[PDB]
Amino acid sequence: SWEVGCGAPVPLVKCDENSPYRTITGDCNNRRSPALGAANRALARWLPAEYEDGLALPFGWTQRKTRNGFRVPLAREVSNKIVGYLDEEGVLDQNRSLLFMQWGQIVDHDLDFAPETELGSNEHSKTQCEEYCIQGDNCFPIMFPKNDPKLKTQGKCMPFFRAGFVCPTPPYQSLAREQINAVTSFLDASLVYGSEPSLASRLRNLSSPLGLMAVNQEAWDHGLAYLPFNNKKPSPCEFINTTARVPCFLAGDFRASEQILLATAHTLLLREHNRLARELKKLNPHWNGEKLYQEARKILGAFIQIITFRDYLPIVLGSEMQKWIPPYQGYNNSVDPRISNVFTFAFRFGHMEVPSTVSRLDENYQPWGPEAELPLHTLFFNTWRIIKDGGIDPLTRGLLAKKSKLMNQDKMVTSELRNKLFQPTHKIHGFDLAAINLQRCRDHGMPGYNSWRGFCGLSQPKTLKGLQTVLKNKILAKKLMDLYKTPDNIDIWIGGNAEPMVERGRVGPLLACLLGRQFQQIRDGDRFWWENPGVFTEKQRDSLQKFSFSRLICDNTHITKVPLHAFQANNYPHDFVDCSTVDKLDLSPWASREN
Ligand SMILES: *[C@@H]1O[C@H](CO)[C@@H](O[C@@H]2O[C@H](CO)[C@@H](O[C@@H]3O[C@H](CO)[C@@H](O[C@H]4O[C@H](CO)[C@@H](O)[C@H](O)[C@@H]4O)[C@H](O)[C@@H]3O)[C@H](O)[C@H]2NC(C)=O)[C@H](O)[C@H]1NC(C)=O
Ligand code: HEM
Ligand SMILES: *[C@@H]1O[C@H](CO)[C@@H](O[C@@H]2O[C@H](CO)[C@@H](O[C@H]3O[C@H](CO)[C@@H](O)[C@H](O)[C@@H]3O)[C@H](O)[C@H]2NC(C)=O)[C@H](O)[C@H]1NC(C)=O
Ligand SMILES: *[C@@H]1O[C@H](CO)[C@@H](O[C@@H]2O[C@H](CO)[C@@H](O)[C@H](O)[C@H]2NC(C)=O)[C@H](O)[C@H]1NC(C)=O
Ligand SMILES: *[C@@H]1O[C@H](CO)[C@@H](O[C@@H]2O[C@H](CO)[C@@H](O)[C@H](O)[C@H]2NC(C)=O)[C@H](O)[C@H]1NC(C)=O
Ligand SMILES: [C-]#N
Ligand SMILES: [Ca+2]
Repeated sequence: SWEVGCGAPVPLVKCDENSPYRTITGDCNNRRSPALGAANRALARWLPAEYEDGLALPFGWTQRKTRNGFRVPLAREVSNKIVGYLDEEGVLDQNRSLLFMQWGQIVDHDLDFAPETELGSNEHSKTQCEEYCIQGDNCFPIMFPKNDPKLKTQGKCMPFFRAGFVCPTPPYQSLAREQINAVTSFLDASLVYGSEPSLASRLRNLSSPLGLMAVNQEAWDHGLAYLPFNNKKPSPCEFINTTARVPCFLAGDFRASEQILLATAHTLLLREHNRLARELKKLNPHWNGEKLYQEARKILGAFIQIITFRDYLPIVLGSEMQKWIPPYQGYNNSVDPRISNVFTFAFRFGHMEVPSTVSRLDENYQPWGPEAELPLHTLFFNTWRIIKDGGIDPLTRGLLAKKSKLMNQDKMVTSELRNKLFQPTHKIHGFDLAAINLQRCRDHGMPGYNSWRGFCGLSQPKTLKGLQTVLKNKILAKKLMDLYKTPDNIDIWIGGNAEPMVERGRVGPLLACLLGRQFQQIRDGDRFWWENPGVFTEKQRDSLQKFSFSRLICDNTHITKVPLHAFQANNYPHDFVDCSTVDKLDLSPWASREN
C-alpha cells in the first residue's frame, strides 16, 4: 500500500485563504488540498501509465519486447509514411484565421510544460547522445528508418531526451514514472507572469510603484513596448543569425521565442498588462505598486479565459461543445483541476494547424516589402525579424488576414515542421516535430488508441475494416495497420488526429472528449474562475463580458482596421471595420473611494 505524497516541488508554501489574488505557483487555489493544480507537480493520470517494464521504460526501447505481440513502428517512419505531404496547395482553412492556430498555442502554454531531463549543464551526455546515437539513460534517439533522405545528409538519428519525472531527476526506481508539469493547471495568464516566484519577480519593474512589467530598454516599437532580453548566454535566437545578435525574449514562459508569431502575441499581452496598470493608477491614485500589479494581472486572466471559452473553444469542439462543457454553475471543490498527462498530447492537434509560411502586411493589408512571405522554418527562435525589420504591426495584420492550415487526412503536418524544425538545444533546422510527438507519447507511457476510445465510450475497432469505418478512410486505415499491426498499438497522438472532424468543429469525436473533459475541469475547479460569484463584481463582469481580441489589438498596436470576429476567416476590407466600432473595456467599475 504505497506512499501517497512524494516529490520535488516549489517549497515554502503557507496559504493566505483571504487573498483576493491567485498565488504565482498555483498553490492555494483549492482550500482543502492546496497543492492541487500548482506548478511542478506530477501531471494527472486519467488511466494507468503503460510502460515496457510497467514502470518507466517506454515502448520501443527494448528491441525484442513487443507491445501486444507486435513491434512498435519507428516514430520517424510513422511520420514519413502517414504524416507528411508535398503539395501545400489547397491546404488552408477557408474559415479559420491564422489567429485560430496561434491562440491555441498560448492557452496550451498557459496550461502545460513537460521540461526535458536536466542533469546536464557541463555535459558530455548531450554529445554522447547527439553524436553516436547511443540510447541509454535519458537518451531516447529517434532512429531513422531505411530510405529516409535524412540518413544521407543528417546522420543516423535525432536527439530526443526523456521528459522530467517527479520525486528527483537522477535514474528512478519505485512506482510508475510520472512526468512533471512546470506550469499551473489553471487558465491564469501564467505564461505572461511566470509560474515560479523567482521568475514572477525578475519580470517585474519594481524600480517604481506603478506595478508595471519590465520592458526592454534597448529597442522600441513606435513608442510601444517590447519584451526584455534574456541575458543567458547561449542563445538560440542569436545563433540563427550571428550578424544581428538579437537574444530571445524574456517572459513568464520559456517557450515564448519558439516562433516569431508566438513571441508577438506575448508582446500584446505584456502591453495589455502595462496598459491596464496605468489606466488603473490614473483612476486609483492611492493604490500601491503591488495592487496595480495584482489587479491588472487579475484582469488579464479574466481575459484569457473569456476569449478561450467564449470565442475559441466553441469552434474547436463545435457541435461537441455542450456535451462536455455544460453551462457554468459554480465552483466545485471536488473537481480535480490538474492537467492530465494525455491532454498534453491531445492539445497537440494544433500542430496540424500550422501553415507553411508567415506573411507581413502594410497599412493597406497588402504585402509589406519584397520578401513579405517567409518559410515557417526560418522563423523559429527568430527575434531579429521583429526588432530590426518592422515591429509587431506587420505581423499582427497577418494574424488577422491569413488563414490557418486545415487538418487533412492526406496533409497532416507541413514539411516546415516535419523536416526543418529547429531545436533550441542543437544546431540544425532538421528535426521532425511529428516524430518527436510520437516518441513523446511513448516517453509519457501513454495508453494506446483503443484504451482512450474506451475511456470516452466510443467504438473500439479491432480490424482493418473496423478502423476504416471509424476513420472513414480506407487508405489511411490501411497504412496504419501496416505499421501498427493492431489499432491497439496506435499512438494516441496520430490516433486521435486521424479521425475526421465533428460537425462545425476542428477535431474528431475522440479529441473533443479528451479536450472537453479537461476544459470542463479547469473551469469548474478554479476557485478564481471569472464567473465564480464574488471574484469580480456584477458590474465588473458586465465590463469583462465585452472583451474582444479586436480591442486588444486596437489598444496595443497601431492597427486601426480590425475584424469584429478575429477567429474566423476575414477578407480585407469588407470584413474590416474601424477600431471605433469595437467595444472598449470599461474600467470604471474598478474605481474606489475610501470614506
Ligand atoms: C461536484 O463534482 C463532483 C465530482 O465530479 C460531482 O459528484 C459526482 O456526482 C454524484 C454525486 O451527486 C456521484 O454519482 C452520480 O450520481 C449517482 C450516484 O450517487 C448515479 O446515479 C445512478 O447511477 C447508477 C447507474 O449506473 C444507478 O444504477 C444508481 O441507482 C444511481 O442512482 C450517477 O450515475 C453518478 O454515479 C458521483 O459518483 C460523484 N463523483 C465524484 C468523483 O465526486 C458533483 O456532480 C458536483 N457536486 C455538485 C453539488 O454539483
Ligand atoms: C514551432 C511550434 C509551433 C508553432 C509553429 C507549435 C504550435 C502549437 C499549437 C498551434 C498548439 C495547439 C493549439 C501546440 C500545442 C502544443 N505543442 Fe507545439 N508547436 C511548436 C513546437 C513544439 C515543440 C518543439 C514541442 C516540444 C515537444 C516535445 O515533446 O519535446 C511542442 C509541444 C506542444 C505541446 C506540449 C506542451 C507540454 O506539456 O510540454 C502542446 C500542448 N510544440 N503547439
Ligand atoms: C541577419 O540579420 C541582418 C540584419 O540584422 C540581415 O541583413 C539586413 O537585411 C537586409 C540585407 O540582406 C537589409 O534590408 C533591406 O533594407 C535596407 C534598408 O532599407 C536596404 O538598403 C537593402 O536593400 C535591404 O533590402 C538590411 O539593411 C540588412 N542589415 C544589415 C545590418 O545587414 C541579414 O539578412 C540576416 N542574415 C541572415 C542569414 O538571415
Ligand atoms: C465561420 O465560422 C463562424 C463561427 O462559427 C460561423 O458563424 C457562426 O455560426 C454559428 C453556428 O454554430 C452561430 O452560432 C453564430 O451565429 C456564428 N458565429 C459568429 C461569431 O458569427 C460562420 O458561418 C462560418 N462560416 C462558414 C461558411 O461556415
Ligand atoms: C520602470 O518604470 C520606469 C518609469 O516608471 C521606466 O523609466 C521610464 O521609461 C522611459 C524609458 O527610459 C523614459 O520615459 C524615462 O527614462 C522613464 N520615465 C520615468 C517617469 O521614470 C523604466 O524603464 C522601467 N524599468 C523597466 C525595466 O522597464
Ligand atoms: C507548442 N508550443
Ligand atoms: Ca497556467
